[PDB]
Amino acid sequence: KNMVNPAVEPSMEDDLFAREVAEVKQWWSDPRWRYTKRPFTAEQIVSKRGNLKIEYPSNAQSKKLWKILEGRFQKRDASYTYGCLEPTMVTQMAKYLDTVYVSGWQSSSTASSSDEPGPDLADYPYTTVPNKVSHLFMAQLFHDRKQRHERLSAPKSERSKLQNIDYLRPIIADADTGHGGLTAVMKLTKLFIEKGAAGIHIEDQAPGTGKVLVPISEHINRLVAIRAQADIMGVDLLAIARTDAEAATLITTSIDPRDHAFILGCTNPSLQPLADLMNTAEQSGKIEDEWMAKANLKRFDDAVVDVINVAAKYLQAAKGKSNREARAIASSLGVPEIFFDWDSPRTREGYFRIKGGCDCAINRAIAYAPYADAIWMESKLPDYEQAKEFAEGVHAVYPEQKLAYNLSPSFNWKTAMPRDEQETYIRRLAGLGYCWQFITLAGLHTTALISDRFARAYSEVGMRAYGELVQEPEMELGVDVVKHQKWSGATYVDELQKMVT
Amino acid sequence: KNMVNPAVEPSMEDDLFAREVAEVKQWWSDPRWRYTKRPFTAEQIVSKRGNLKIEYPSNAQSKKLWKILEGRFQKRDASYTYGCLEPTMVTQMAKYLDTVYVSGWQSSSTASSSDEPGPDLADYPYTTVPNKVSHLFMAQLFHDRKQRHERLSAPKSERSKLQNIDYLRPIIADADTGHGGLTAVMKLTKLFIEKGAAGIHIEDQAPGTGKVLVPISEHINRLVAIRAQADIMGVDLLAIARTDAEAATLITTSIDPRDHAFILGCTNPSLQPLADLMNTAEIEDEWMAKANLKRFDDAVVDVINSSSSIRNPKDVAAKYLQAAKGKSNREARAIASSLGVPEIFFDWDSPRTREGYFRIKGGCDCAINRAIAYAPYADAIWMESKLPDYEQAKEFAEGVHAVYPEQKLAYNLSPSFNWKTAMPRDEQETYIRRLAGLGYCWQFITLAGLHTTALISDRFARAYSEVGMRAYGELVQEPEMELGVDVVKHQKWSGATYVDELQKMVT
Amino acid sequence: MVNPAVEPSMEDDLFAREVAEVKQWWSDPRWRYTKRPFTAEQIVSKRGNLKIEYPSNAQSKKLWKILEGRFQKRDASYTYGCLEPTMVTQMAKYLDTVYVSGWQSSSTASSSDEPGPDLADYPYTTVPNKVSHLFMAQLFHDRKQRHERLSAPKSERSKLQNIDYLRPIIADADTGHGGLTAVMKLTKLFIEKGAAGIHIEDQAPGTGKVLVPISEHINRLVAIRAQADIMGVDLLAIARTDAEAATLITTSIDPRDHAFILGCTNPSLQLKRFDGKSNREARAIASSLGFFDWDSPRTREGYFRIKGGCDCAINRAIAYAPYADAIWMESKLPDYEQAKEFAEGVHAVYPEQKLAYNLSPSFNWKTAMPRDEQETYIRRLAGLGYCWQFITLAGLHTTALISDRFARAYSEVGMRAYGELVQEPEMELGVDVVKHQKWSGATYVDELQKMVT
Amino acid sequence: KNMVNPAVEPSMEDDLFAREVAEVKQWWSDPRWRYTKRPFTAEQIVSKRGNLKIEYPSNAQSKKLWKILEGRFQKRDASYTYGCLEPTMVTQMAKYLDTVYVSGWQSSSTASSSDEPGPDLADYPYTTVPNKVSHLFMAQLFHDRKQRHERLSAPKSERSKLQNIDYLRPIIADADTGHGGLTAVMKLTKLFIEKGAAGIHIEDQAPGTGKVLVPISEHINRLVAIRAQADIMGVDLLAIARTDAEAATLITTSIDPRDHAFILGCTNPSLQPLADLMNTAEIEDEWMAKANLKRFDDAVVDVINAAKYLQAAKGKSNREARAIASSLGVPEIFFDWDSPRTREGYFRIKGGCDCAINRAIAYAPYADAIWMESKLPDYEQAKEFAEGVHAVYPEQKLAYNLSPSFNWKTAMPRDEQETYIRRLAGLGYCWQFITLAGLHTTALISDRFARAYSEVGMRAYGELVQEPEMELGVDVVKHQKWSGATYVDELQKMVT
Ligand SMILES: [Mg+2]
Ligand SMILES: [Mg+2]
Ligand SMILES: [Mg+2]
Ligand SMILES: [Mg+2]
Repeated sequence: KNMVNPAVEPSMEDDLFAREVAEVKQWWSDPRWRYTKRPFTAEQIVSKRGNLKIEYPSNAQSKKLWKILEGRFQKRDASYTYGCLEPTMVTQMAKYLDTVYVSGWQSSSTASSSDEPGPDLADYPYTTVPNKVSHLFMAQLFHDRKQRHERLSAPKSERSKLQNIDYLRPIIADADTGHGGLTAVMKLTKLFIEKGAAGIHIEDQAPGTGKVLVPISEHINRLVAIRAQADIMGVDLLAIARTDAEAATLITTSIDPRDHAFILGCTNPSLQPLADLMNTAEQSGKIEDEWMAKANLKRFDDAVVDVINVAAKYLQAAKGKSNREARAIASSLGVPEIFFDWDSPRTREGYFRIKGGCDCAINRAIAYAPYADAIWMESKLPDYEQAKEFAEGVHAVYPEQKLAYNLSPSFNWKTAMPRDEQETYIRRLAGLGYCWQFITLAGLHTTALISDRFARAYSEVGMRAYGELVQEPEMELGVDVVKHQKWSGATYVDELQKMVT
Repeated sequence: KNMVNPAVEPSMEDDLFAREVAEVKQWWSDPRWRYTKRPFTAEQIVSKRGNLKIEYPSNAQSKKLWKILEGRFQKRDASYTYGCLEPTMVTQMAKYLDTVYVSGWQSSSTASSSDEPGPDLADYPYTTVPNKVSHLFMAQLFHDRKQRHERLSAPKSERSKLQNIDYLRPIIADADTGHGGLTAVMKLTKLFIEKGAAGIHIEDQAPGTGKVLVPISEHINRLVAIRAQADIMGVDLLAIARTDAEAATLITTSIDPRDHAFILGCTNPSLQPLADLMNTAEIEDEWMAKANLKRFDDAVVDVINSSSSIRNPKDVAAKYLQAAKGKSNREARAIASSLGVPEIFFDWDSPRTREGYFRIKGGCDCAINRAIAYAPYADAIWMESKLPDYEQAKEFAEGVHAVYPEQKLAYNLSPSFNWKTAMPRDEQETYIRRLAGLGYCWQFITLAGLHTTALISDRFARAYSEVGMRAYGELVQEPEMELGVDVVKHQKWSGATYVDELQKMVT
Repeated sequence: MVNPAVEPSMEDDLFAREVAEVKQWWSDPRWRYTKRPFTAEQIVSKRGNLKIEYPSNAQSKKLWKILEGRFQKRDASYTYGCLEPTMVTQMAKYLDTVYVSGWQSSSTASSSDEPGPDLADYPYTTVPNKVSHLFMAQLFHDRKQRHERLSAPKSERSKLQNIDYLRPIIADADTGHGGLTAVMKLTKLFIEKGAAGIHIEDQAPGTGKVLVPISEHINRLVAIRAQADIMGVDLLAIARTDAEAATLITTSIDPRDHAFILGCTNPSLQLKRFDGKSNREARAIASSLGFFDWDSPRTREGYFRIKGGCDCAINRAIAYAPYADAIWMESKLPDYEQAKEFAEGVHAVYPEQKLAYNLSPSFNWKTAMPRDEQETYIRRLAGLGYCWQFITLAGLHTTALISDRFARAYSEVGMRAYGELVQEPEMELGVDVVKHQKWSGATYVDELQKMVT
Repeated sequence: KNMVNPAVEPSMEDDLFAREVAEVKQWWSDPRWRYTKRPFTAEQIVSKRGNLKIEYPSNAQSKKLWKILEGRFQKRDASYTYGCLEPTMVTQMAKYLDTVYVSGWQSSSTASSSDEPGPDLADYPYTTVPNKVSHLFMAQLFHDRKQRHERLSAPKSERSKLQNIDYLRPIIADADTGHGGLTAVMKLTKLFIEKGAAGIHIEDQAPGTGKVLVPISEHINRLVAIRAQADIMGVDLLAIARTDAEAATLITTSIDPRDHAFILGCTNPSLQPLADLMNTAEIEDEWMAKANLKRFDDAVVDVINAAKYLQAAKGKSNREARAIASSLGVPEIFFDWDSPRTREGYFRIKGGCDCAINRAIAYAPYADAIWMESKLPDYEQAKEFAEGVHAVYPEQKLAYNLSPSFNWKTAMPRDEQETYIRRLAGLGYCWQFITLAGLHTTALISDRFARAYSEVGMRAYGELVQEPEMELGVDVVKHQKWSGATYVDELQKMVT
């Protein structure tokens, strides 16, 4: 029994736990957390920790990101970036952009852990996006080492002629829906932190599925689970809440009364259930359209008003209320019993119909804000006014809440906006409190564009194409990579080699 | 015990082996192998096989590539491609180029299996390059399914308005020096075949090391291990042999008589070994000068022209050269001695480095001797060059073709070259066709993928940092739309419709 | 250098040839119990222009041939969850199938190396990667042994081992790890890594076990088959139902679940089943002949209350059968008569449906049974039609036993423990691993190198 | 231009450098480094570093390991363990053993990163063994967490009925050769540190290749390359030097003077170079006999036929040793090293005890622990090996591989088996390990149980597995709790 020992002596267990809860409570008092709500205590967090404290460089980048985005919000400016594929691209973005985005969409088509690509359905294995974050972070880390060495090796007077690129640009990545239940969310979060992420975003859709939402309660839990995992690991990982309620058409359950005001119901008492009808149509293929119309689906508020045609007094009192207390309000104002069934128009998967929109999205963001360092509302157009509506809507309740914007390529920016305004779109939005903006898929498109250009030219005229469209433009622009050996770290590793010999 | 069974019943083992050995024999009679030397039997091969025979899509692509390269060589045309970084890129390449190249260099800086990058030393883990091959090949396969579906879902009258891309462009990949001994070479070759490589290339350098060479014997075994493993897995993998002898300055050992003509020696009988001196000094370029290093033949001829007499110096010299061409040092020594040439002082041990490497004077003639040595064990050959010299490229081809006239060649359109300062634009354009006439039937820009991606990224982010969203519309989205880039309607391109018709089929 | 991949003039004829081939395939005996809700034409539409053949298919064919002859004789193949290659080379001598456990994987083989209880929150690359691990090892030791046997003279061969290492593998696909697209991606991985058959549960991912409706778990079972078709393989699909012990269900939308959904019966407040008909059809039946509420006792998550048990599980197994090559119902205890009721309930509609059984280690086999009945338990269940049986966690438990046993003894008496507790018994049993170089393939690779030089 | 900035302002670069180089020199003075030669300067090391400082759990386990082995050696005791395979095993070992070993041999047969198995030639991808380290180490961190939670979730008055296992047992693993050049070594060392390793060992073999040695200078370089990598990430990683000299017959080159005493030469002036011969013919064993190969010092004695020679010639560079003879009036000795070279180019060598000791001594200043690969449980040889290195460096930790292949039932009486580890620990062998123990234990139960289960079914699971597991108090028999079910449902409840 020479090698048997306890792992923490029982005479110190209680006394170390105290010492640690005092450190966590004192950590939680830092202004980093002044907008953050934790429905758990330091005691429950520390009692899940083990005896070996791990420190992550993720944390340092979270902090770096937090400093950046606050000066961004306080000055009503914006950091903006785009969706990076791979280390060559990240080394060039670092010269001009202070954040890095890692897209799940680009990852679905370029970076799945199983190599099986496809559309953006978050059906890649969930190591995918974190593994891409590491791919970039380890390349950032490396080029930092390479450059530092080149600088410090030369005389101070001479360093003015050398490049001084900030490669350590903090990374924000897509956690999708969280890839499962709340045990998966914490595990996913754990990978993002182990792999270098400075912040992640998570969205209120259902996984495995118009878009289908989860109840607000389910998404809050997610946001808490992320925070619960960063606490425990001791890190300042930004968490970002995305709502897909603007164009969502379905919801999994009707159990959260915050969601009631938007759930659509059939107002036709003669109609049987849709699912009953669709199944018991046993003989047929490729009728749902008419059950829909003949059911005259409405929000309950609209259904109440339409019966009335008191209305105004109804809307004022009913705002935010469950279905039961909205019926009750109405019939207390002399309104007949309205027929409102929201089971009947359920899909054959069991899902509920919803009418989303900008109002449903403000509701969800405000619900999510105590648990989210930043928010965004996916939208169908790059319309500045809708953006101001949403932002004033959220800032009515929480005027310090940071916001984030997706400058999407799913938009046709020629037929959506004049050139003079494309130029001003980030600056204006920043004025509303969108301190972080990003183009999800630029990496994909830039790459597809020059590969199409060059492979064509190269096919037609050969090595003329490499000189004219690649190697000579590189020179004139001063792109470091044209001197590829020096860029790859050949001089850095040569000095390592000699230091050892 | 009614779950206990043999594997094959002992009464059928000898028979199954005879059938297989027959199949391998018939297979090796295919014209594919008409230039192929196999220093092993079919029985030896089959004895290494198991009871479950596996079939690889790699094989399909190797067969597809072989037929392509055969057509090019005979017409003296060329297939040319470049080093592909990623699936997005590979989907664009597939439109215009019939092959794909996967680079060790690009992989070292963008694709190590450990995510740790660095200069091209082949010190990434050896899963690195095959994993990139699976990366591209699995995307090629997907985009094939997507497009076959969209096409077949439309009626014949409407299919000509639809893209019809060959996404299955065969992949050629870097295997470096094989990453260790012959067993790793076999293990490496096995990963490549499992992940979809049509062909692989391997260099005559020494791993872990002014390039250092391995002896000809050692590199020939690499090339044989490859073939011995493709045989076994029953596939038709192309094995490309690359020699770095044109620029190399060093070699691991002096044991191969085919390298004895290029190995350098000291001709100064007074000097102490360079290693003994360097150790005792705890210069070096100083010892070298006083060492007066030379290939043995030149050392022998310089003795002939310094030795009155020897009354017939030009006739002794000439005769020695013709007789010693391709001979060991020992055999060369005897011949000169048989000719009345005084004993020559020649020490090739004394200039060894502190690592124990021998010096060597490479260059084109050494590269030629190496390629001729590798040729029967290689489906294609190349010689690394220091600049795009057409003439040296022609001297190298003619040297190989003097002995093996039908030996396919490969050329590296290196971006380590300065193409503005090597060649006018009009001659830039003809270069690949010129090289194709000499039988360089496969050509490739190794790092084009890295540089194209670097260039769009440096100029799009700069603009983006400058004029925001106008940059994206100016530089990216509008040009995509004008050029008709399929990726620009990116949901369709990713297969949004293919997967939708997949889940509707199931529900 | 620009070519089209399939000329337009050959597209239709090639599509035609291929649809005819799939139909001639589906007319094979292997598919005589199998319901496909889609056509060959649809399936080919989802294929590309390069056919890939998989070793998986040979193993699926081997497994079918195995279980057919076992079911026809009311016999049984039985195995256990294998952890790891050393173990699989030892199993291969006495057991003809191999099981790969999600439970064992969650605790020892997750792709992220982060362990935890069996909640299927590991990356879905986890279990198919464990199939490859064992399979790649199987194919090796097969090549090693074939060389040794064929290197020797037939006279001396009977004195050599002759193990079937290619023992067909069955693996846990849990719930599918997502919606149907993920199921097909997951199914695609197993077929590529070498699975002979996979199994999949009617639980809900992310979650008193909670159920999915019958229709959702049929789709899982069709997505699987549809991915095997397309890839051209004969993957065996095992449907598992956790109904005997389930208490919740995600939605009420399916009419086949109505017969078991528990409703409230105190009008005062804000539990019993109603009684194969729907509820609207059930009420209409009762008032064609002369109060029931299930939205109230919903959980805070929106789940419906339900009453499981053999009745609920016979309902579900009969729904899945046309879509499944084998059925099993996970039980709380190893109860013969319960196993007789289940088999009888299913065979009363599908006499021919193969069955599977979990000889659970979650059980207490000393308490629940005597040693004589222990020896016959498998044999008896085989009479019922359970043709494939397995101990999920035997691998985990054997490894933990000998490890605790040996690490302890080795800590007390050094190398005496290694000689006494390991080496000496290894030789008395004639364990091939004791000659470790040879076992590892040292002679195989040696001859490989010698053949190259 | 609102997003561009330099990463370190030029005005702070010189100051930050100076302060970090200050931290390294302070760090290098710790007692931990008192035996350690560093052929490079703090300035050279920090010049390779980046701007972002990274802390590794490896470091903590390095420091735990060192503190364990320091005590073992002063006390002339030993830590022992064996080659662990997988997390189920490591949670069981943790109860009774204080270190964990990760084997290349086991990993080649059970854990390659490509899933392609094979005999120990270190020809798997070099991600293989660091990946196994992580496999085990992430398992240790979880069970540590799970058990801390169980214990803290219980009143103090009740904890003594609960387990208290040290799952954070420091891991030592196999770096083989380094898997190539020195850049490969640093990259491989870099992985081990990122993945959890407390220590690693590396060998003087040539990769890709009787055994073939590298020259002494080359392996020293490997060691320095490990330590430099560790000194960049700022970790106390243990570096173990293994020599394979005692059974080695080949070496790659003769360029290193310290190897000269063991390289065999030809003593026959009548013979042509072996390779010259073998080639013309395309007989070796005949040549090897007729060449009469001896190490230089023996061919010199035979010529004399002396004591003053062997006294002066020890560890000298042949060109020196030859002149040593020339000074003592000794005729021209005919020795040729290059003749007996193999067809691959390798030199012949005669290893054995005196070679391993010579190499061990040359490695020690770069090695936190030394060991000589042994094929045989000979106590007397362990003594001679130890006493030799201890003549020069008496405080060198040593390590020892306990043979799994040898027949222990006959090698030694039972009682001497019981004492073997203790007897070696008295020589300085403070860390000891059976490499393949994990493989054999798994192979023993699997054969044993699979047969019984094929024969008597479920009876065999109760009789040979479930009942003994209960009677022994194996925490795994309650598998749900052991997996950490209670730890995770408490996690979830904390959230919701
Ligand atoms: Mg996404
Ligand atoms: Mg390379
Ligand atoms: Mg499971
Ligand atoms: Mg090893």
